[PDB]
Amino acid sequence: AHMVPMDKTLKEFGADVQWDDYAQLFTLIKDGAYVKVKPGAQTAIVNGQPLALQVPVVMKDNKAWVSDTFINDVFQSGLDQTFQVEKRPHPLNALTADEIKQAVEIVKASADFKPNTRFTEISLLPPDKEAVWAFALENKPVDQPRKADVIMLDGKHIIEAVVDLQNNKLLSWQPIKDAHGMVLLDDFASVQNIINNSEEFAAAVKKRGITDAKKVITTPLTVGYFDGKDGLKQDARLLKVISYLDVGDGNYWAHPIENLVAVVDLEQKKIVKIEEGPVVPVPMTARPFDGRDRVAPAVKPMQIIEPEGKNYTITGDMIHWRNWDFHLSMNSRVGPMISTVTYNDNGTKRKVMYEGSLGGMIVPYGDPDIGWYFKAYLDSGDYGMGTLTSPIARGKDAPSNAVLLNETIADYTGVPMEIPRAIAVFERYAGPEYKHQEMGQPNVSTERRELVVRWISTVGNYDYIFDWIFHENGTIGIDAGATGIEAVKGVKAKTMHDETAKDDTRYGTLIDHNIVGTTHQHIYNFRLDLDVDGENNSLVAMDPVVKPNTAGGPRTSTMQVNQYNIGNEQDAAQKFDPGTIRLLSNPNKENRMGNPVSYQIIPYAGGTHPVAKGAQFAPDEWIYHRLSFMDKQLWVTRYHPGERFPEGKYPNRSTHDTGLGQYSKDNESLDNTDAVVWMTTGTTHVARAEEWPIMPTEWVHTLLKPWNFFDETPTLGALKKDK
Amino acid sequence: AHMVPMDKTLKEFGADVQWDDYAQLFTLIKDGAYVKVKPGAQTAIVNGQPLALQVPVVMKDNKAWVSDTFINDVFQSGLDQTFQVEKRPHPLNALTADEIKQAVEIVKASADFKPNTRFTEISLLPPDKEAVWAFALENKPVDQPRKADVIMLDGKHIIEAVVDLQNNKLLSWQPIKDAHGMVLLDDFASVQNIINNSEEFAAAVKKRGITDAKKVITTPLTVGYFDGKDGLKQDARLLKVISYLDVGDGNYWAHPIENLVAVVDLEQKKIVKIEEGPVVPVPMTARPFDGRDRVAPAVKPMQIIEPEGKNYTITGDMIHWRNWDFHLSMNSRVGPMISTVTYNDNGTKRKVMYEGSLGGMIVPYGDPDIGWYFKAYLDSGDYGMGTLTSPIARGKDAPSNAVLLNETIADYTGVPMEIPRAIAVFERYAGPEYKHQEMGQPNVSTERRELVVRWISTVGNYDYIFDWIFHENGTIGIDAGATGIEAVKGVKAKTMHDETAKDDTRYGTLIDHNIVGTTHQHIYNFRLDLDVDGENNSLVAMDPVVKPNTAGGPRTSTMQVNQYNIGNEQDAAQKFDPGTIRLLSNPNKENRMGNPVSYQIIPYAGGTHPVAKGAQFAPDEWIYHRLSFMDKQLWVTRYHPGERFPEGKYPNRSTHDTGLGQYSKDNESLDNTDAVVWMTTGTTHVARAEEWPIMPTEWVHTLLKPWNFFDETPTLGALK
Ligand SMILES: [Ca+2]
Ligand SMILES: [Ca+2]
Ligand SMILES: [Ca+2]
Ligand SMILES: [Ca+2]
Ligand SMILES: [Cu+2]
Ligand SMILES: [Cu+2]
Repeated sequence: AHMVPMDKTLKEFGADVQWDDYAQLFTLIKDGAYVKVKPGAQTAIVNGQPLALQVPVVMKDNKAWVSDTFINDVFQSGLDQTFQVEKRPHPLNALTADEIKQAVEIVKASADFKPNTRFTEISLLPPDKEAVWAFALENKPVDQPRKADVIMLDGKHIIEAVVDLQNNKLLSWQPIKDAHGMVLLDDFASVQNIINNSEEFAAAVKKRGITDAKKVITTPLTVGYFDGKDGLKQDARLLKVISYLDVGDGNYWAHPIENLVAVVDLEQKKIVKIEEGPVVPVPMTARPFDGRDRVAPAVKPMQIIEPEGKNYTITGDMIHWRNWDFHLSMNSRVGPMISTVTYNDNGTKRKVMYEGSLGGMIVPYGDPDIGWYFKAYLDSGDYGMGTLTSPIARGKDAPSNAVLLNETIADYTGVPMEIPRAIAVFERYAGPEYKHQEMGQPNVSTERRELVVRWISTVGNYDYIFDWIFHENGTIGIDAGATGIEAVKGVKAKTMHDETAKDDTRYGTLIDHNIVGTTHQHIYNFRLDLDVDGENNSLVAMDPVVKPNTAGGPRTSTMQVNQYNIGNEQDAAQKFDPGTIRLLSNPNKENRMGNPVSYQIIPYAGGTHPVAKGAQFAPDEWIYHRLSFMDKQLWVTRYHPGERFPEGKYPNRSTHDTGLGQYSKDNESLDNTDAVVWMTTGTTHVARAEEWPIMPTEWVHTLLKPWNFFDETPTLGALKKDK
Repeated sequence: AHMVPMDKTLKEFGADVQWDDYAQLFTLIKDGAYVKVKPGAQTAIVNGQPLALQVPVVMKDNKAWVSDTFINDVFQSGLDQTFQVEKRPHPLNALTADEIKQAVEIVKASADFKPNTRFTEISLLPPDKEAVWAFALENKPVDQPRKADVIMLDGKHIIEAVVDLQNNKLLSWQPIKDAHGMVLLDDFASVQNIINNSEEFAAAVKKRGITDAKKVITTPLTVGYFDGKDGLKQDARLLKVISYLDVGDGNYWAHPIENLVAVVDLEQKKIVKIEEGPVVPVPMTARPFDGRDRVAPAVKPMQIIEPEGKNYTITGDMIHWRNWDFHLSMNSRVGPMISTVTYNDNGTKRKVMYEGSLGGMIVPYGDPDIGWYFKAYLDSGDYGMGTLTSPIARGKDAPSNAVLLNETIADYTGVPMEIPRAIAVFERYAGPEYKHQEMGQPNVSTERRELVVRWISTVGNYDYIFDWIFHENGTIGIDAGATGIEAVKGVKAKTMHDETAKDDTRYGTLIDHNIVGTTHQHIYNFRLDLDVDGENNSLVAMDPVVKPNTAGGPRTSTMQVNQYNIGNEQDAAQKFDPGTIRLLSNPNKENRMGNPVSYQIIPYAGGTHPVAKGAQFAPDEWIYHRLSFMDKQLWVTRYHPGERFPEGKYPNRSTHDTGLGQYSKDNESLDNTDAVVWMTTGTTHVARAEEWPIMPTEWVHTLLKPWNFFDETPTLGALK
């Protein structure tokens, strides 16, 4: 019959609720809805529009009371225009929960299916590029059935199946010989149980001082490939296990049990080997990072509000914002995928990017000791960054004016998993777009607005933030932030004055008593299928050079440019000099001045940590051999549908380069053809006490800028006069 | 009794007025005050606190009326705690209007003061550093009279005088032999006037297609020093003049009169030579940048509000924000100066920076032609960037939650000039400060806030934005943005398919029909007197290196660090490799772990245009020779009171390097001494059509980060 307590309900729904005692007004904020309501009023204001309420908000014992329908009447009203319904479904839409369940039903109906099989990935198998661009630009329907890619792990084997969701049938079943599978979430539990039951393992720990071996936390690491020097069989499904002590401070990462490595056979569910080094006492001091021993400082409120709704519209997975149109989807391996990106140039939708996403990433360490030598995280390839998405903490992880999207992926058992607040979309003020204060004249200034698409992924101890930034003037930015807890080594020195300090700090800084933050790099690779105003592009180099003055006058030198085409994949794989210009041009289309329409590629646009010049490894290192993507900053390959991971499709225990090394090996011509740009960027992380116990976010920036793509400043506005 | 109209009055006072008809409420915003008032209410809210009103707000014909005392009662109530009164003045407070007038009076009383003398600079002559740190850190009064540095231009002669403001006396009068003075504001008008009154000039312009020479706009440029190869005499006060045609589009910069240079003698006020090249037709197409020909698309509103006031307090020129405390003052040559910067580490204020400011900057061009070969702007040095500050456009140039400060400097006649909205102070959200989402646990996230101090200066065609950014965790950022109108060359080519195209674009891109944006560099230099937890510091290098594994096991290599001290100024002057680490350390003080407290210096933290790897000049170039600061990214010198400018005190037609080249020439020891860091950073600007007719803002970033300065994450908070 009833009504419900307002603050309980709203808080539960996820709306921010402000009560203004003086104005006697409630301000309710949820994603795209900015609502104003006064107790007793018969109307409420939603994004500047009046909404008739059946039942006014009722005030009581300082308790406001609302109808049980309030949320639907207000929030689901139709006055919030942020989200729109798609009438013609986009060909790249991810698999829906229904489609995921269907695909699992089809493979499970297969004669070859075993009960123990896990799903490493379930993803759309997309139509050909040409059909997708015709849909996006000419509204030409794709007359191809929806197919899924089903990748499973059967013990230690990988099988690849293709299913037709239209016709409900298995189109292919194929075991992939040689390949090892990525780590699955149940492996985390599995490893922990194996250690739990191990007799031998308890013995070892007891010897390093741990009484209660039940307080020991494990973490699974992939083993890499050392050509047998690690003394491990290539055949088996193995994982290395590092351990920490739980001291109850909420941070087991601060209590390493150094020089103790267990090797586990996952098919056999047993510890195959226990590598032990010298006994180093476990750092026991409590180091919570959650504020339990701290006083939080008082900070006055700051709110970012959009009282009339947002400048963007989301129809299905498509986002419209000013001149940009793009499609946003989610993948369990690499997270977000940005597709069919166009820029509306005075009425003409011009192609910019067919598809862009994280390619892959690596975090390699530089310490040679037993618990470290093999340590290198391939976060997306080995662990599934999409799967480990971290829900955005409203107002902290994203500003108060963001809209948060839920996304659906399949878990490892083939059941659809909805990730709440998976992606954040928000507009932000970014200084003046342009300005010119002509002496004695009125000022000319316009504000700059940026549209940010933010996604966070947490792999173990470390948290990564990725921002895709759309600038109104045609620029596209891609930023990567890193925060979280450092991977530390237990050491005997307390201070730099101790006898073991110099040996203890050879591979990292002493950041706490008995704790060293081992030196390592963060290397990110982005796969960008740019189609600059069409598919057929060319790679052009423009090197600023000082040349002799040959024209007379007092000057001895001039500033000139060395311009040349880069014709094949081998010449296009290179180190990036930020003093130079690299363009992807369309040789077939020119701007008003007769210059080829282009985009400028900037893999290194800055960062807050020392930059990674290349891989910090000798060239005889296996990791170095297996992952060539790490050492060059710019790669341009010819478009081939299945070439998508810099590190290769199955990097677990790979023995050679099946990634970028392979894609550029055949050295195809890049002359006026469909090219794919790969940008590698990263840092060299040398630690300091300021990053302990938790690391302040550190950022790296990359950029794509229009270069003679337009005929003039793109943000000047519509032409009032002529044609 | 009688009222005034709210909107008129409030808008006149600079407050943003918002009426909400649904709530029947007015929201009034002005800098630090966020006010809410209902018509007919007996009280109002100022930054979350109630205030009793003498007279309520009255609603007329849907016209509100306020008492005559409303602003003062509301805005000056004391509930807005943003600005506090300074009872004991900081010793670096800039000269007041009164002090400026007193200083001019004292030099004017001298028999040596010639009647048409102009002032290039009138600035505080500060006490010793030691006295100034004792004030800030122990409230020890500086008992030294306020003194001013008075620099005058007598004809083409420079004179430096020092005045004692308390005793009202001239302490020194020093003619400066050989120095040339900077360009003054009246120089812009002389030049225009001289050109317009010249017969010969008009004749020359007629030649180039111009009938009415009244439509010619000039711009003054310094000529540099070519050891007589430009055919100009060193004694003389010369300026070169470039011309544009006014076609009434409000953009004379888009209409160059190429290959015509007039050399003007300012003492004699006469064209001393007209240099002409080939006739190139003037680009006539209208290219306004002001929107007169455009219609902008509709945008929904976005507002940033701080309803309870700001987290910072401004007491006199001192800013208190979270753990930071610093002093802010204005200089006519370099603009803002940030001083006595301390970090309150759990109740102990620790020294970070005695003083920081723009040192100097330069915009040199790469074309050898008649109208370009000598072209190089030393904006602060030759023109005075503080003097040319551009008032911030509220809500556009700075966000809507900023506080805008007015600043006073002397103009070139010795009269105080107040610059309205000279500086913006604003807090901004900058993503999560840190985060850790432990699998199966509650998330740990904190918001990052940045305090920005923004200043804008416009010199000729180009506009510069400088941001000094304070992070809660101890990091300091310095960002430099560039926007405005590019300096273009008129050419015959319309498109790249024209015969002249190849020759026309040898030195710059064709960005419009008959217009080439000449290649040039933007080079900024910052002077930072860091005092890392005390004055006696050392420069330490930490180079990440790959070394063979000698520990055994399967790895062939390891990641190690090559660490060494850099002991003298010649060794400290270097190119910056962003893959390396450079620290200013206090060898005398260590953190909890036994590491020397330090600050990491990063001259290149990124940018949106290609980087300047050094000067894009041969080393035999005169400009190269005169300005050493341009080619190295990091300089560390021993602290000396008068070493302030990278380009030298008097760079107009200097014959040698009197800046950083000179300061580091004596090669002093940098071992456990008071050091000064200088950071050079910049870009190489190659143009494109997207920057024409107006250039979207491009930015460069620099950073200073604590490195073992603290014992742990500085933003965790105080231990319970
Ligand atoms: Ca392409
Ligand atoms: Ca290939
Ligand atoms: Ca110093
Ligand atoms: Ca010196
Ligand atoms: Cu790291
Ligand atoms: Cu420029």
